[PDB]
Amino acid sequence: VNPSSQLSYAELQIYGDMNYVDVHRLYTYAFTQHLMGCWNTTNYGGQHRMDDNEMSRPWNNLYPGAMRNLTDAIEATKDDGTQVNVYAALRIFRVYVGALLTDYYGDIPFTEAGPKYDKQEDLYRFFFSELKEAAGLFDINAKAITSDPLFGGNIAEWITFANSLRLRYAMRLSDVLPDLAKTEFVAALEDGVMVSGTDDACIKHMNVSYSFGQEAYRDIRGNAMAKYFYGNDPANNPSYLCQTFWEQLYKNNDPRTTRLCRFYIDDFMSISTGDGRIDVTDAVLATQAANPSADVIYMIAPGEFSWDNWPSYTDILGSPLATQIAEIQAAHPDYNPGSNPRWLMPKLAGNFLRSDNPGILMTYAEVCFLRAEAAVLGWTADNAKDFYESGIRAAMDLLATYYGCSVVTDAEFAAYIAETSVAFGAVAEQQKSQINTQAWILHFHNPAEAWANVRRADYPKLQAPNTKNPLIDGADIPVRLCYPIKEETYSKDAYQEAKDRVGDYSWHARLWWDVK
Ligand SMILES: [Cl-]
Repeated sequence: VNPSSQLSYAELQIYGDMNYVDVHRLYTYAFTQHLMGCWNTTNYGGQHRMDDNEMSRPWNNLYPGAMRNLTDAIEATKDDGTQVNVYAALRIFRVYVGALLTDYYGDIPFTEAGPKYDKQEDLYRFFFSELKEAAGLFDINAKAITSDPLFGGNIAEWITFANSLRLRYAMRLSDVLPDLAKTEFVAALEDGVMVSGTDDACIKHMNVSYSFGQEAYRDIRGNAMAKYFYGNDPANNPSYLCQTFWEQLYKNNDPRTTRLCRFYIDDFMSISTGDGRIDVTDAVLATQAANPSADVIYMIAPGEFSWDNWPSYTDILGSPLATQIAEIQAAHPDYNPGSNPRWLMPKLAGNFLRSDNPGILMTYAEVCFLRAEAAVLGWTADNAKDFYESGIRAAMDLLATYYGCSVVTDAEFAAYIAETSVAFGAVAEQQKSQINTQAWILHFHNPAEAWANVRRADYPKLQAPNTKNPLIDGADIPVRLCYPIKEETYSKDAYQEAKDRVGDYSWHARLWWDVK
């Protein structure tokens, strides 16, 4: 098999594999409190409900998929001087996937993957030296990378990516190994990290038809995360925003509010096409703003289903919403806006439901936020405020560049950074809060990083669900995924050792880099 094709498979799996990405709908996005209300999200992550099969999704898909493909291709190219470019890229991507896996599970098989679990500390130490080494192996006098949805075989961009991952991993270790973290951070900057959006690491995905048939599960060409956001039952189980994320945007007059979020009446949509959704966003926002003490917009708290805070439509005389609802009722005489008024709860915008949405691995926006925080920590002479503002500007540019959202204007941006909550503070602790809150908005698109970074930074400060719905496996938001149960009866010693190193093993037991 062509080594570049194995690289491509591994790349496309990250957002392309239905069997993998459902972990984000069920758990990750609940834990990060970006999404809530969809049965699948609330029932699992929203109720702190352990399910072996669901928690094992990364393990059971990334190992026999990406990790196996990369390790096989590495074995095939390791002694071939003509193939050093694909060799180097494969080694870098193996680190990327390895880091995902340890950030889910902690100690993991890695060295002997495709035999004890490697310690998370040893893995992170290895990532730095491995990324340095691999980046130095690229050579103009060797064969091209012939298949590569990440960088199209652009060697310079691969080097920049490896350097930038080191920057991420350094900030991850900022609490647990401060001295090493600083050293590695400074080294990464010296080698050269992403300097603009041109250097973004985003997987190109293909426009494919929505399908949830058995054959679709084998296909990784399209963005499966976006497909799951749309759902196999769009008209009754869409992606509702969690209150936490909605309020961060809306209460701060974030210009991204109407880019990321919409209000849709979905009764008349085509399930197969996604056409025919009625967008009432502008009328809903205008009506709430004109009538602040009226109950217009309804929200879904962490741990709630969409039907827990059952809304009520109360027609407001002369309002833009009354006018639009009247237009809908003219076109659909039997339509009753009060019958299923969950359309008054914000949903993910259509821009984020497209199969050709990118698979975001790492962005220049994030590099800005990393450099801002490192300045706040005293690690560098970088201007924290400058990098903070550059990060926000880049995060807003991202929505227009990759998702076809309306460009956030200079006027809109200036108004946003003048907001009291957003304007960079003078106290380092607030500054850290601001940087990581902005990162959390950015990382909506990149759920694994959203969860890793919120666990590390502890900003935003997320409150565990407090609702009438029972929490099944503990009160606090989980801080890891459990090992597959089958590892007990397959890697008895390795599995048992890993749990023993933790102490009181559960999904409430912090990972090594997650310091209380
Ligand atoms: Cl389903």
